[PDB]
Amino acid sequence: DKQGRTDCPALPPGWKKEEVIRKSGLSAGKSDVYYFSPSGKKFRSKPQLARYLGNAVDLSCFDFRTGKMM
DNA sequence: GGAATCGGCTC
DNA sequence: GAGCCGATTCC
Ligand SMILES: [Mn+2]
Ligand SMILES: [Mn+2]
Repeated sequence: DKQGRTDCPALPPGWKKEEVIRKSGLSAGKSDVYYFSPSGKKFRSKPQLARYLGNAVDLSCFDFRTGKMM
């Protein structure tokens, strides 16, 4: 029941991110990453989460595709 | 009317 | 060609 979502290791504690893989269509392989803020607002793509953080944190070394920090 | 998912357009 | 954003449909 509870899964697919994961906590953010580098971003402030509480941030959750999910990864859905397009299961419909033969072109299977396309996947999208979604991020949820502590307020409950839903976002899609790094550009959306980055705008939410504003200039408080740098996600340059943060790869949303996988959700890891370099 | 809005939200989610899927499709289309541009570089 | 792929990725991201927007539109359409149902309740
Ligand atoms: Mn034309
Ligand atoms: Mn019309």
